[PDB]
Amino acid sequence: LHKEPATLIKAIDGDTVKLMYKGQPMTFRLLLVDTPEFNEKYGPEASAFTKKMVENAKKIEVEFDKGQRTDKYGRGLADIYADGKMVNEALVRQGLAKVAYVYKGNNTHEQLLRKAEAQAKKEKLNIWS
Ligand SMILES: Cc1cn([C@H]2C[C@H](OP(=O)(O)O)[C@@H](COP(=O)(O)O)O2)c(=O)[nH]c1=O
Ligand SMILES: [Ca+2]
Repeated sequence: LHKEPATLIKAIDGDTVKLMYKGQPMTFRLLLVDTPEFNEKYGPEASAFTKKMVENAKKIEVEFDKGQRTDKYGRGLADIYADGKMVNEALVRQGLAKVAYVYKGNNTHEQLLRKAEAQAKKEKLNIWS
């Protein structure tokens, strides 16, 4: 899998970010995770966590997986990195997202994310408390 360059346009919520990718604005939905909606418990924390992570980054990178690249809403589906750190993983490690929406073809980092979710669960972090 390849890391491609992109630049923050705007933080959206826990698992969606607007980025400029190949010179075009686009909404990215984070692969393999599900954060609570802003209106739900831990929703504001997950939005704040992703925000701080994408806004503090010197470098944002987008990585597509081996299946579908855009969903039925036209959102890009990707792993997002912030100065080398995967946002998808970091959210699950902190108990602010569940592993979810696992479809074959687009699950390269599945095991990694489950592994984070187990430690979060062990620590009773956030969603698991
Ligand atoms: C993460 C992800 C979501 N989706 C779609 C399925 C869901 O459809 P429905 O909207 O029909 O339920 C929706 C969930 O996104 P959200 O969690 O952002 O709402 O996005 C994909 O198709 N592939 C993906 O990899
Ligand atoms: Ca969500």
